[PDB]
Amino acid sequence: ACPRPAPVPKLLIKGGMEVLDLVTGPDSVTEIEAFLNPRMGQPPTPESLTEGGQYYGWSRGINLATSDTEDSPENNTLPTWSMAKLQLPMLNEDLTCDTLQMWEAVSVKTEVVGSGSLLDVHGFNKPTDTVNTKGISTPVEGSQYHVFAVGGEPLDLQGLVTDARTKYKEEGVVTIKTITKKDMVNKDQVLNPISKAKLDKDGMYPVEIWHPDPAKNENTRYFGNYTGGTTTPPVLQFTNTLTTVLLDENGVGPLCKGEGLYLSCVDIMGWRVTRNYDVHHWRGLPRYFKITLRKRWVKNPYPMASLISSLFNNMLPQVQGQPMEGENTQVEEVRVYDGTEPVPGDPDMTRYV
Amino acid sequence: ACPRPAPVPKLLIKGGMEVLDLVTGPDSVTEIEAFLNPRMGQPPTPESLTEGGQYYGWSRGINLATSDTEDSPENNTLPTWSMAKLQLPMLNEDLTCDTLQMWEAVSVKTEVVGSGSLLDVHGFNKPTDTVNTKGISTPVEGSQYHVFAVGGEPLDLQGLVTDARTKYKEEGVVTIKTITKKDMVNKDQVLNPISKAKLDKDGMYPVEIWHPDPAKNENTRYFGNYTGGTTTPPVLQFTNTLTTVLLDENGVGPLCKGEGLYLSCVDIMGWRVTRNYDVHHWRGLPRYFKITLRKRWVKNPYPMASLISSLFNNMLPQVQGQPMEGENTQVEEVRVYDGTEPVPGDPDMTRYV
Amino acid sequence: ACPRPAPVPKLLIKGGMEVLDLVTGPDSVTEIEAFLNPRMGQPPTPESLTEGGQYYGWSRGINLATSDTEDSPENNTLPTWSMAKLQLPMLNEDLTCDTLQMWEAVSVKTEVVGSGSLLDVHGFNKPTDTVNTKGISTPVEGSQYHVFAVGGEPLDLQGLVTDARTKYKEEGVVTIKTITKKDMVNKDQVLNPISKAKLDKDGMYPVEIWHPDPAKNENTRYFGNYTGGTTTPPVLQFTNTLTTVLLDENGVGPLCKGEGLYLSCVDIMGWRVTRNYDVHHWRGLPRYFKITLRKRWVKNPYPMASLISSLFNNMLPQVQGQPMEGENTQVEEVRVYDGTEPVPGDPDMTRYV
Amino acid sequence: ACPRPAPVPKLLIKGGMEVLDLVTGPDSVTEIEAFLNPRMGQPPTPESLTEGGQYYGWSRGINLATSDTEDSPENNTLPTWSMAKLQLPMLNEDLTCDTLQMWEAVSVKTEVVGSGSLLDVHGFNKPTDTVNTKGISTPVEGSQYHVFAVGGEPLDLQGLVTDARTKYKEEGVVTIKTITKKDMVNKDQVLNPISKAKLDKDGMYPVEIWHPDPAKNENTRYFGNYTGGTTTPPVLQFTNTLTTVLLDENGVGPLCKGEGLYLSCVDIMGWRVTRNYDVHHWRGLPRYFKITLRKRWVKNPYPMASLISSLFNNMLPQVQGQPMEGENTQVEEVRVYDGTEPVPGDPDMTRYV
Amino acid sequence: ACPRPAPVPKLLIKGGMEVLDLVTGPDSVTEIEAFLNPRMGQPPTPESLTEGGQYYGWSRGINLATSDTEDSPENNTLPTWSMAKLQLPMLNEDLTCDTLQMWEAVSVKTEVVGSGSLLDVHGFNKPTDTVNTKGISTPVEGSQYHVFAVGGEPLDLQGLVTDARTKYKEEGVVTIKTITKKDMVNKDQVLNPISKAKLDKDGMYPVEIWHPDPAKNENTRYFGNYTGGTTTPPVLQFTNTLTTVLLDENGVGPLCKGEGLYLSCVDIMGWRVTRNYDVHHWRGLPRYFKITLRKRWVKNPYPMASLISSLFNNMLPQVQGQPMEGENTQVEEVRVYDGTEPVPGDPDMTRYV
Repeated sequence: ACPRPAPVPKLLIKGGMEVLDLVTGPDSVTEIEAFLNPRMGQPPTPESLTEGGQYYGWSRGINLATSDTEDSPENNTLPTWSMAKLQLPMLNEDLTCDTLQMWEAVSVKTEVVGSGSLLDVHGFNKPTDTVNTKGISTPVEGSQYHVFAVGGEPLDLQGLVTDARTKYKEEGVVTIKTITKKDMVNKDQVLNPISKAKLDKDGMYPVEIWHPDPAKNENTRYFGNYTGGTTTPPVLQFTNTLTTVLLDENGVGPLCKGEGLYLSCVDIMGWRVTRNYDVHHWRGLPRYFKITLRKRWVKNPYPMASLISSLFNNMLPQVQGQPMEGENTQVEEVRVYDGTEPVPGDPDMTRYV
Repeated sequence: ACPRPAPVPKLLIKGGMEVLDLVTGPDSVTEIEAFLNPRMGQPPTPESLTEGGQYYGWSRGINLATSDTEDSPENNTLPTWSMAKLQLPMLNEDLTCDTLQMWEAVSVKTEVVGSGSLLDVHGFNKPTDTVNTKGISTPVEGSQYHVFAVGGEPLDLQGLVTDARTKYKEEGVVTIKTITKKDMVNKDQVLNPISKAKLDKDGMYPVEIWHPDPAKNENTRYFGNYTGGTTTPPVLQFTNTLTTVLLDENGVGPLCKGEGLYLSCVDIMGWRVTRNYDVHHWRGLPRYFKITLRKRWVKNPYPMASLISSLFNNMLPQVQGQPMEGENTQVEEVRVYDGTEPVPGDPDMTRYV
Repeated sequence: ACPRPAPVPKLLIKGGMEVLDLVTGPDSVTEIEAFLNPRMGQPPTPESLTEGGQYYGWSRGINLATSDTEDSPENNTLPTWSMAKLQLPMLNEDLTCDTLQMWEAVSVKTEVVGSGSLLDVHGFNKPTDTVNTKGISTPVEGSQYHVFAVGGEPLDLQGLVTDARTKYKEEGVVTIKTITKKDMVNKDQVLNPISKAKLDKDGMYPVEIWHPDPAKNENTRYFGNYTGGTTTPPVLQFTNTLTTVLLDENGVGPLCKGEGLYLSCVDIMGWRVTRNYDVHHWRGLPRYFKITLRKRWVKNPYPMASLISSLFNNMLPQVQGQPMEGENTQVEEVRVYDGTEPVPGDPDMTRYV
Repeated sequence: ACPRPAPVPKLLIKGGMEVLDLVTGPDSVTEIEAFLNPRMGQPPTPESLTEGGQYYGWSRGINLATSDTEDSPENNTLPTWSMAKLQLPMLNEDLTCDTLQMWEAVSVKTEVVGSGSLLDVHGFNKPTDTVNTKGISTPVEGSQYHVFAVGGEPLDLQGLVTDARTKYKEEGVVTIKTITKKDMVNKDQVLNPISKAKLDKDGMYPVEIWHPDPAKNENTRYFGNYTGGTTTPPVLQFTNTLTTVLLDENGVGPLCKGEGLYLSCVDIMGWRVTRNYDVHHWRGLPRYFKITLRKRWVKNPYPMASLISSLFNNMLPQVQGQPMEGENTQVEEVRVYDGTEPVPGDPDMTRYV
Repeated sequence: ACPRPAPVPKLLIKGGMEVLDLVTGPDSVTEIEAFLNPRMGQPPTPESLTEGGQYYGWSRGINLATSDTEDSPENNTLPTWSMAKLQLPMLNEDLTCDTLQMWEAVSVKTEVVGSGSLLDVHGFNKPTDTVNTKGISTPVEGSQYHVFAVGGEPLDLQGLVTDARTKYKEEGVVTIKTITKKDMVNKDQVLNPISKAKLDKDGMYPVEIWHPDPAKNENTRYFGNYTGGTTTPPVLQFTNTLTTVLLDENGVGPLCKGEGLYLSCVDIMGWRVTRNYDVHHWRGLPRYFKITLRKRWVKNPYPMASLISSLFNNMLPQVQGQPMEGENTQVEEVRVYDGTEPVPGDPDMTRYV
């Protein structure tokens, strides 16, 4: 006799991360809304807007090379990767019949926030009438670079650079020399399979050195786009309604290793030009993530009965011995036999080219 | 024996908002056509086209900063948000079996009107042959910014700015300082979760400070796009035939809280340049909305038997006491028990990192 | 025993409009191919290519404003709307059981013709090497504006302008002052719901004043796009194979009121620059329409037994009396009762805000 | 017991056009791969690369008009249409039950070849540092124009021009004056329904005069796109995998009249600028077609028993007599009666406007 | 009683190419991840970053032509094609019932790596303020050219050039003169069906001479796009989630001839400009391929009982004799008869035009 409203998913509880401390069930869905600020040059710590003008959100400046051979980019001028790790609660286990529950990033709604800010055409930027210093304050223009990644483990990065003779500072930034303790080689200018790293720190990996690794990220979905030039107009489309599916060919999506969910981001909008000279502070805007996660039963990867193994590995000493791994390995050959075949003829035949 | 025309929806009555005073039924559909004018600088009140030339639809001018440290943007030069609230009639209630009827925005047909106006190449604008002051009057160019929102409650805004040392006037405009009574901090240049507001006024929230909040608007669908630059050609596509679906993942769409339907808009097309100097009045065009609404049975959110509660709250005094909420809350812990579990071991275990 | 060709629609007769004088049947389909020439400045009448060079297809020139306050655009420089009305034959009627047959525009294939003409880089236009007057004759560039509409009644236009102090000539052009006999107000610069008109004349409504009305055209499908700038390259895609569906949400499409089918068009490609000065004649190309129509049984809208009413209205005089309509109406209230409700309490309750 | 490979269409024979001399059957499919070279100015005949540098593939130059009134475009500077006709074999006929077999173009895979050639930045073109004549040789830029057509009969062209006072040479080129023996009128600058032609010659119809006729081509599918400007960067996308469907609304596609298949093409990429002056040779690239054809049973259009008619028409003389066709026709009225209707009232009623 | 995880494909073994030495089965799927470095000018061999600055990844420079007639492009300045061949293992054969197994490229995931590197605006490039040599180091801009191909045989190339009087070096590069031992003709500037080659070498075929052949590649899927200009901003979109289907109309995709899988690539991003002059080194980025292959049963193409034939061909001498093939062939006619037709009339009738 009464009207029936339409069925919608029932919201049990909402709030902060504390809400995740409620044991819900196997088919419960969790939506986490977070944001990442642009780690582009100036750090957030000196909150006083008088040191230089609080370039938080911008770089500190830019210094061209003094000659073809020595370049020092002055870390507070290099835009870097933003990252965060959301720590989710633990789930059920099934040690009897080896099986485990973990979080599974199902969808993401992402949005770059604050593009209207670039409609600020007053201010002390290089004017449009440079001969009379009037007109409007030139807005942000130039190269744009928008990458975001959602994963269950830190984003794998690959090292690739322009001029490999660049001398980056050796602290406060993670470069190729920091990972491979040697210098940078010419192969670092195209693709070196050894210039690999992970995005564990925030504000430390510059985006002009470290790019999302295409060969590696299998628990991570990353989306990026680049636009070059010096006066390229920025373009941003924000919307409440579009969502990205994080599922893969098998319909799984990023499983949160351990219990963490990693968000990586960089959103460079272009440059600002000052008035006395042509200093070219970068501009970056924050990114909003809304990740929709569910619970999935997976097969337990670790036979943590290997604790016994760990036992025999902590009590037994650390031996060096002679190389049995690497390139100078002294292992000649390893063969594995399982069944019984008919007697072969010449047993050593392969691809014959 | 007679031919049968095709069945179409039957139009009961059409006219103004007065038409909504007719009790129609549960499956009646209502289409409301309205428009919003650009609140870009000059207000509509001085209708005389002689004060400065009636910049209604344009800004009053633009004033660059006098130095890096003091910026005063002179409110009549800041494009702001346009908003309107259409008041719909009341619907049925079901106090016996708690249930209520409210309006539900199902679709919207929106269109920016007057793009052909920008084909006016006569007039006293900066000519294309600046050395002989001939050619054509330079048309509107520059940064474009098109946002529109349809919701059941006012659009939630988030504060984000360029230079945070800007000194906006303290009346006739709503800035971040107006909402958070303190000054603007460096965090206001990237993302401060406290610089939140709502779009209740019209012509008061500048679009260079206030952006659609991605974390908040759940009864509101907003669509925006930005294009930077100084000479970027405007691009507009108007059409009679395209319509936007306002339904969400559950197939609901914006429910009109109370009975109001909120339309928010900003459509900046670029700048005009004057002749004697390079003054850079903004340009904005009106937006036409056609919202298609139906009636939906929902579950009554308020147990307005809480009127009794309101009773005990109006008679009982207003106490201050000691803080039990906030950050200096003196509440140590709150526990909720409902059922009976087996006796746990250590009852305090969480995500272990 | 014979091979069977595939069934295709059978062409009864083809030719000119005379062909429509053949009574075909209820499920016959008619395809009409027509074209509209650009009404952009110079009229077609002085066919001699010696007056100024026969700018037919171009404007006559351009004259910037002499000051901020007086602008006279010299009608032969304003691009205007092109329109045509194709008169279709009468159809059957069903006066016994009130029902009528009318034409129904089902599809349209449209195409702007002559874009290759803009590959004419010889000629006396402003050269690309302006210091030596060599290179190529600068081709057509600038703002483009492409609108076309197919309807059963004339296209409804809405008035919107740039500077409202512009003094358009009072004959040979239809402006806002022509429709509303007063001058233009500041509201005419954003949106005035009274600056409405219809596209009945051809070459008389300038496209910088009159835009397709979004609130009105319900028997008309219009499609437009605008591109600003001063040197924006034109872009045109012509094709034999694409067709636009004119049906609406109910699957009807434009019904031809009376028996006419109205085609409206404007296709501005940009400007040409002359050599001695920077005169900026517009350029426009013709548009080809191929409209596919069928017959539809509709419900007869007019109870032309109201001829009797018309009787009593032609014999009875024209009275003025006191205002019963308008804003100064002397009608206090009108109530309509049809059935019998239970006795209400307070009968005057509405939306309570 | 053996594995079964997947079924694919069986290739009977491949080679040149000679292969088509094999009577295959009714459901055989034929794929023909051909190419068309750009007929842009310089003809292919003087193969020596010393006359001027062998501009084959480019124009010979460009000559601006000497005044507003006399323009002579010097035929070897006008890009023209490329066309070819592939002659297919004859098929079966069914004179007993009137029916005929003809070829039917079902799909096309087309591709512009040689876009990488425009990466040649060495050479004697206008440098990028014009004050020191260094940098790179400016690559091809400017207006691009890409049209291709596949049909069963020659492509129908419509005449449309810029300035109609242009004096084209009267041999080696087909202009509007060549088809209509009179001069060009102002109507030739917008749309003259009499400036019609067909694409029978190759390298003779300039693309700045002759455009694909939208009203005519019904056995031809044409696709074109134009991009204006003077420095517009070329854009080309070549791919092995995309194919265009040539079928129409009835699912037929171009039937090869007689037995020929007509390919029409023009691919202009922009200009090259020389060094001593700003001569602006055009650039064009070849186009590759891969047309997929099948056989279709159609109804025989000609009752070639009309050979008897042709008999009585070759023996009987050629009379002039008085005009019975045209505009001065002396035929007053023609009426056709077939059945018997009830006696009408006024028999002369039409569309009453 | 236990939860069931979702079924996913089971990974037998992963590692290097050695992993392919495991006989898996008929429905096993193999995913190979590889990369190709840009072969753009400077070779990889002089690894010392002191010769000129290690332009590995860039060209060595650029030298304009000294006159219209002599051009020498200095091989280390020409971007060339990158290629690789992955050698896969041998599969099963079915000599009894003629049938063979071969690898079949089913999908590809490709990505250009290192676009963020172009955000390096420090360094010794031409500054943006050229009058004060300040601002930023101009980033990579200009013509972009992105082609990639996946096939079972080497990519077939077609020769097409700009100026055919260019004198390329006769070693270290493969030009049209290298393949056709004669010089280049004017036909080489549009399309010569004899200027064909194959991509067997890497870093030897310049992309300004050799383009993917549209008539030839049937076991190869290639995708390319070109963007001209001198300051065109680069645009790159990298993503983890998109994959290209290599299957064709029959649903087969590239079959690996022999056992090799050929990857071809070129990714030019634009130029870098130096400071003292306007030298214009190219820029190229590596490409990552992830090819997904399966096994397919095909029909054995070679009747290698033709070994017997090969027998009679190695023992029998090499005769010259008189031409029986070519253009001066002395074979008059070859006829093939198989069945018995009714006696024809005139047996020599063909397409009659």
